[PDB]
Amino acid sequence: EHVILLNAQGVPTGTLEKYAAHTADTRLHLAFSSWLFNAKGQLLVTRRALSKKAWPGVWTNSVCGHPQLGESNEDAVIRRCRYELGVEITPPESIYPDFRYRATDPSGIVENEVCPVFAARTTSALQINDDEVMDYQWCDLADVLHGIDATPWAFSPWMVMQATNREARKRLSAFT
Ligand SMILES: CN(C)CCOP(=O)(O)OP(=O)(O)O
Ligand SMILES: [Mg+2]
Ligand SMILES: [Mn+2]
Repeated sequence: EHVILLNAQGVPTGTLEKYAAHTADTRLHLAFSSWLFNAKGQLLVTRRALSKKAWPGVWTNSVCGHPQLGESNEDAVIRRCRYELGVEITPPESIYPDFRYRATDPSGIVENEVCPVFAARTTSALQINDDEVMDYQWCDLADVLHGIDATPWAFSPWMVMQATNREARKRLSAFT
């Protein structure tokens, strides 16, 4: 696996091996986030495994990852859902296409990402890959946005920043 590197204008400049790309000074690169919802409209919140290099053991939105050369964002969403969660989904929908953030984890690993955000509904049962996910919960969207506004440090920085965008929050609601 790799990440697709980008310049300040969002123009691909090459690739780097995924694990090696995330450091104390992570170069800007291509990622996605997806918010997964069940038939009942409940959001899937996941706790990343303790083995993840960046933000291990951290509560976060359903599935995030890094698109590869030649892959659309939406196919990246699909592949990681199957890979991390064992689960089929409806076509991912755009929720926040221009999200970009940079952040430092407790051990000082930076994420530096142009990170389009998607939403989808699950269409099969989860089958959890515990190399990726250590814990999950189905819940009410509004409950999660209240935890986020009250205790942001309890969640991943990209989750909080995503959910705190006025329009992104309004689209996630409408989605449910
Ligand atoms: C929002 N960022 C973190 C994009 C995806 O992050 P992960 O750390 O889940 O990446 P991957 O599943 O590719 O290891
Ligand atoms: Mg992931
Ligand atoms: Mn990254």
